[PDB]
Amino acid sequence: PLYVIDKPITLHILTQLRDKYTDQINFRKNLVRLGRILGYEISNTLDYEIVEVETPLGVKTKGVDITDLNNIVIINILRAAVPLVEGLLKAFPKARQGVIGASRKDMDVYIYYKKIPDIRAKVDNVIIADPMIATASTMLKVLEEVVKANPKRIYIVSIISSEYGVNKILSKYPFIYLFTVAIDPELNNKGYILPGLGDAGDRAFG
Amino acid sequence: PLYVIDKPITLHILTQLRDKYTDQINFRKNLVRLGRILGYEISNTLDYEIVEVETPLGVKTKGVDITDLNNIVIINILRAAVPLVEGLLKAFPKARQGVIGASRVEVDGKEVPKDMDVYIYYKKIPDIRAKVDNVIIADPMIATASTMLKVLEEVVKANPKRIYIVSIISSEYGVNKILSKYPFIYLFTVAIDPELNNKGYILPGLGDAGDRAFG
Amino acid sequence: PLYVIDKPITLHILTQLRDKYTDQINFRKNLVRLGRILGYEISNTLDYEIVEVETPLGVKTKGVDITDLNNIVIINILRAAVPLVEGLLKAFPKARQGVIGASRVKDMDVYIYYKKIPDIRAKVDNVIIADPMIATASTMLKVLEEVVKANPKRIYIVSIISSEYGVNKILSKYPFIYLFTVAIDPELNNKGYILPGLGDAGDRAFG
Amino acid sequence: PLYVIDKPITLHILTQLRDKYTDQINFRKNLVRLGRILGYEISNTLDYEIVEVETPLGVKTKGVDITDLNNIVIINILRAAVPLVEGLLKAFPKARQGVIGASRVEVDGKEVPKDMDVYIYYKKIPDIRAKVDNVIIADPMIATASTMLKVLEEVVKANPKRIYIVSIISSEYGVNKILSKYPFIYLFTVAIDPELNNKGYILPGLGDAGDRAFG
Ligand SMILES: Nc1nc2c(ncn2[C@@H]2O[C@H](COP(=O)(O)OP(=O)(O)OP(=O)(O)O)[C@@H](O)[C@H]2O)c(=O)[nH]1
Ligand SMILES: Nc1nc2c(ncn2[C@@H]2O[C@H](COP(=O)(O)OP(=O)(O)OP(=O)(O)O)[C@@H](O)[C@H]2O)c(=O)[nH]1
Ligand SMILES: Nc1nc2c(ncn2[C@@H]2O[C@H](COP(=O)(O)OP(=O)(O)OP(=O)(O)O)[C@@H](O)[C@H]2O)c(=O)[nH]1
Ligand SMILES: Nc1nc2c(ncn2[C@@H]2O[C@H](COP(=O)(O)OP(=O)(O)OP(=O)(O)O)[C@@H](O)[C@H]2O)c(=O)[nH]1
Ligand SMILES: O=P(O)(O)OC[C@H]1O[C@H](OP(=O)(O)OP(=O)(O)O)[C@H](O)[C@@H]1O
Ligand SMILES: O=P(O)(O)OC[C@H]1O[C@H](OP(=O)(O)OP(=O)(O)O)[C@H](O)[C@@H]1O
Ligand SMILES: O=P(O)(O)OC[C@H]1O[C@H](O)[C@H](O)[C@@H]1O
Ligand SMILES: O=P(O)(O)OC[C@H]1O[C@H](O)[C@H](O)[C@@H]1O
Ligand SMILES: O=P(O)(O)OC[C@H]1O[C@H](O)[C@H](O)[C@@H]1O
Ligand SMILES: [Mg+2]
Ligand SMILES: [Mg+2]
Ligand SMILES: [Mg+2]
Ligand SMILES: [Mg+2]
Repeated sequence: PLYVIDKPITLHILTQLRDKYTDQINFRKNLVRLGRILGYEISNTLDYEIVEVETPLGVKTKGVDITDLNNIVIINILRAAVPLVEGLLKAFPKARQGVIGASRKDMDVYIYYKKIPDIRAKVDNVIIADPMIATASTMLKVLEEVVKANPKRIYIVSIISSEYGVNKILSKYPFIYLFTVAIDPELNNKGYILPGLGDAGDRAFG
Repeated sequence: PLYVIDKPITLHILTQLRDKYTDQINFRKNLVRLGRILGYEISNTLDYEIVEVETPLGVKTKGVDITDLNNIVIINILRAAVPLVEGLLKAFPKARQGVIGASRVEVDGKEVPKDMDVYIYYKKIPDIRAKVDNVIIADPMIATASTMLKVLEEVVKANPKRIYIVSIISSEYGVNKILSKYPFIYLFTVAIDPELNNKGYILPGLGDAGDRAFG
Repeated sequence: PLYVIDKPITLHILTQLRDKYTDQINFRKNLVRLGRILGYEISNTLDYEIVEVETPLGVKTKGVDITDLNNIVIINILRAAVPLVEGLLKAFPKARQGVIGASRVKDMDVYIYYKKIPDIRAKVDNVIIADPMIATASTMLKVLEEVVKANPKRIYIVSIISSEYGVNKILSKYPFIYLFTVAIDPELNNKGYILPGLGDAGDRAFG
Repeated sequence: PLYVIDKPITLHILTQLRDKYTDQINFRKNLVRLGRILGYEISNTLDYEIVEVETPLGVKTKGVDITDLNNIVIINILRAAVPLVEGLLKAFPKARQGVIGASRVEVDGKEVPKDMDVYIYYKKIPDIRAKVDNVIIADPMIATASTMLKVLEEVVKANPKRIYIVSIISSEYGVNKILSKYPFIYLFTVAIDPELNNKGYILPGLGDAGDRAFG
């Protein structure tokens, strides 16, 4: 399923990200802000069980507990992802982290580095983060690795994704929960997202 | 209008708050967490205009600018509200802050107090701009609304563009008691507990947020 | 004893606070920043016992545990103090907070408007009284007059700037107190403001 | 020069880090806490300039401005450092983040490792303005300093104004192996553990910071 989070709050931040006038401090900071907000969206979709707690005045009342918050494995795709993940962790403190290294349309992408914790089959909720999904190659390559682990669920957290990508990804993995703030219409020749926001990695790491 | 924010995330934190076993650190911390989350919600209700920015790649594109984020006066109802306001400020760093030291009078009686001797022992509110500012009144719990209504009497006078109320728990009695006397108010809350008890406390409730968070 | 924290880092932030060009966001934010920084300074002065812990290679070694971090009772001198206490809480999360509103009415003394201080454990709690500006030290002394009655294990005072008049009037009446501050300004006018200071902290912070 | 930051506050956090029973969250969180604390310590050694600002009181006063907070490049030695750098950034927001991915060529019981082979699987480092930038290399642990020296190998031909090393724990062997070759480096650390074992692990140490933090 596709989850486009276009509420005023996120669209407001996205705007500042897109604005070529926002410096690296504010750019990185907004990536963090969206990561936490984005993690709160993902939070509401997770499996939870009904519990009972007694209150100070000695009365019992039903409550909620998002159990799966203990079963999260965030996958950091090297670079631009670091800041976004820094937001996600605000919503998934108990999550373990994996990092991946890969690099280059349609051209195949190769994985050159990868240290991922052990994904508990049928239990874990893997969250693969990367601010931008253009052609969707990077993402799909990481996916191969992830599906092998047979996780309970797989989420993809991005800021902007091209239509080409969303469809590319959801067409081969309809069971994947793809979250994003905006879906931009095109990819020029260089494989860039338009309007997009330029190069996230560069705008944040500086 | 009434805004009950009962998404799994907030209901999850509320549970923690209600849990008598939840210690002081965690109690105070969840009040902050909800304040932040509630500010974000309140943020999506604010007036915004569409602007048009230019991306590094040279093109223009429509965006969003919540202009009213520059126009926010938060009212921190002294004590319990401090952790909650800390939360809100994460969503409204351009907000001015008024502090009101209200204090309720205890009354052990037969029924449930309708209104109580609520006198304000403190009140330093910054200048509110008529027909422009969005005043946000914060207080973790609204029981009989005594306190709340008492403050609204002060804020109203300054005719703000609109008034919000941010609470974690609110009794049915109160919600109605406020939306009746001030119908065009934006009341946000995570849960609406059925009834108030013999001593004006909310049931089930989460205990005395004031004591729980400051000790 | 007097603890003047004038390291480059704090003097750097103070400068921004003093600067008339620093807005409500940045002013309030630096009060928070200094609050946690001074909190760490107070931390280094607290009681702590030596403990033993086993490291991941099954090797036991000595370490440190500032348990007194469990016995903190911070007091808000209403308004300007809130942002300051916010940062201190970053260093004393387990602290119980106290709120207290006062006001004036040459060195005109004071009257207590509001006062809610949690129960202080005699010879156990480390009470920390927060208030960014200590001018004629009256507000401060009036609050002390109550805290001292509770015989806490210790008493700290956390401020950003304080006048020499104040530092001396406070440390002369209660010598055992730990007064922390970033700067000690020279004078104060006929009105009672600290010069050059930074203006009305409460107004610069709250707007 | 060597800067051992062993004040009660940092020794208190280190203890928690060493405590094998310190769960992942708390472990990661303390790495952040120390990163920020250690940064404020570094800020205190940076070149500063006296300035003059204006109080609203119309009056004027001399002040401090560590102008060098604009000339900082942090190199996040990959994995272990993420939490550590995450806090240094709390002290150096105007810093550019360089990122090197180092991986040690393990070895098993033999004798005690004197220097190990390092495999570079990633490198994105901004341009270091010669005679201008203060480069800060971060890595929780320094065992044989193999990794460290490997990185210094590049950060040095760039002649930065100054080079800092931020670590939580470093072995005697390492501190000496680094400062003997790069006498003028500013090496910051909370503790200097005595010996290393046959696998090159610090003792007593605190385990594998990367494994503890990334789980
Ligand atoms: N047990 C424990 N958990 C912690 C601690 N600090 C942070 N956490 C958890 O990590 C999450 C994110 O922590 P931070 O990076 O400090 O983020 P934050 O901006 O303070 O977010 P909030 O804590 O929600 O206000 C929190 O929501 C907590 O659930 C700590 O000292 N102990
Ligand atoms: N201009 C400016 N604004 C700041 C600064 N620090 C914080 N703010 C603003 O104040 C809000 C809340 O700041 P913090 O208390 O640091 O909150 P936070 O936990 O860091 O959360 P974030 O919103 O993710 O940064 C931010 O969303 C900013 O809009 C600062 O140094 N400069
Ligand atoms: N048990 C527990 N302790 C917490 C939690 N969040 C914060 N704390 C404690 O409170 C302190 C400060 O918390 P915050 O208000 O989030 O401050 P912060 O800006 O995140 O600062 P640091 O956590 O030190 O990085 C931490 O150092 C913790 O000791 C939490 O979720 N659980
Ligand atoms: N311009 C701008 N600067 C910011 C903002 N938020 C943070 N900063 C800067 O980034 C630094 C660290 O910010 P954060 O990562 O949020 O750190 P923090 O946990 O909030 O800690 P504090 O800065 O003490 O509040 C600060 O020293 C600020 O100079 C923001 O919204 N705008
Ligand atoms: O809707 P109402 O019936 O007026 O009650 C709500 C208020 O009462 C409690 O404060 P209290 O006066 O007990 O002060 P404290 O929280 O600072 O102890 C509570 O924290 C609210 O502030
Ligand atoms: O001082 P040295 O003897 O060179 O060894 C110490 C290094 O080992 C760890 O990284 P590691 O290569 O194990 O990678 P990881 O921490 O990312 O898992 C640590 O982060 C240091 O970089
Ligand atoms: O493979 P694509 O989806 O086309 O592009 C993905 C990468 O390109 C950008 O650097 C993103 O941040 C990812 O790292
Ligand atoms: O009593 P003084 O030390 O002269 O002045 C103290 C108060 O004046 C300022 O508002 C400070 O913030 C304190 O609240
Ligand atoms: O696998 P690595 O991270 O390279 O080495 C792991 C060990 O190194 C650390 O000192 C701890 O003792 C760990 O056991
Ligand atoms: Mg926190
Ligand atoms: Mg109250
Ligand atoms: Mg490592
Ligand atoms: Mg911040």
